[PDB]
Amino acid sequence: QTQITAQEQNDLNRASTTLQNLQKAEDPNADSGIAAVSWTLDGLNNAEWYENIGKGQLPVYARAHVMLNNAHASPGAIDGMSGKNTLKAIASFQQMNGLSPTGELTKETWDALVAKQNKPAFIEYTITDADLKGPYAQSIPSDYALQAKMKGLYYTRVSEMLGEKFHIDEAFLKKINPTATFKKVGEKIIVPNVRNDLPEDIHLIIAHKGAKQLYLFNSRNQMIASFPATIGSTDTPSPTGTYKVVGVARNPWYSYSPLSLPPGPNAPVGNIWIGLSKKSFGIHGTPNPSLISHGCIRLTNWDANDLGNKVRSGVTVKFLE
Repeated sequence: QTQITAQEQNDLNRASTTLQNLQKAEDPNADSGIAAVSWTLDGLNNAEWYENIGKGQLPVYARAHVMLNNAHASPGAIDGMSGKNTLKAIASFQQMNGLSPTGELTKETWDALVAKQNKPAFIEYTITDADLKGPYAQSIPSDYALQAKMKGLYYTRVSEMLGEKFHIDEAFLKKINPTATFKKVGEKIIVPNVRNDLPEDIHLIIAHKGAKQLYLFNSRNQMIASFPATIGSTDTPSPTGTYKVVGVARNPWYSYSPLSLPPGPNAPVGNIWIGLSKKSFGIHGTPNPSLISHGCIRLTNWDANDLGNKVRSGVTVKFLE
């Protein structure tokens, strides 16, 4: 119930050194890491690498985003903009593919990115009756009492549900669909052509707090998947112990609150147990950005669910500063 074969420890030590090096290789100055044209379906899908791309929100970065997400280096919410999440997702893809994990969006990197892709980055999608029906909720108040009386903390609007469905940021979805009302069945929109299907080889999971990223490795020490992550809380470091994944609970209910050996002096604990407060950690999702720890791990709702399908109860999880 608290075991840890040396192999495990070793396997984790091995992995965390790949990561510590990976971070040493990142280029903080890469244009793809800093925050600051045709946004059609054809323009998006035929975006082209070119010199001096720079920072900002460009069709080229949005094509990269989809392509990363499909190569298991998830960039998070698709944005088309440069920024930190973008940097670490290219870095992850370079590492998994034998190119220097710098995070810079080189041509060499880009060319490889497109080569793992047979499919177009974006596709045409038809808003349906199921989409318009929800169930929805008119608001999610922030007070827990108010939230508590609802039937469910549903999605609040149609474009919210569809953005989480195609891993795209909501404003970005609207930007690239400027005539969409999201109130008509049969409406046609442009969406990410995303399917991140992870391997069944998930062996160990590292939450790397410095990089703000969750990394997945297999038994051959190859890093096979990555996600942006907000790990624990600021102002307290992350747990130094090692944990195993016990269960996947989907659509959970939240809870808020403000052998057997006899006793004696020769028991394995002796005759007294001063009990310390227990902590309870999970890898979980996030709600709408407007809404909102030490050792909780926060991903986007769709990344945690992609993880939730493939991970087997048993894999070992560690933190790394």
